[PDB]
Amino acid sequence: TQSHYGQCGGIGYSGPTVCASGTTCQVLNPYYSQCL
Repeated sequence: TQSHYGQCGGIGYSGPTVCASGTTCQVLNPYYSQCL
């Protein structure tokens, strides 16, 4: 899981991607996705 303002995705990223309830995953760019 990931908490708010948490990088849930993004190239080079190697971690969980499920945003904590209440937030969703927003792909900022092809190398970063923050949960907001």
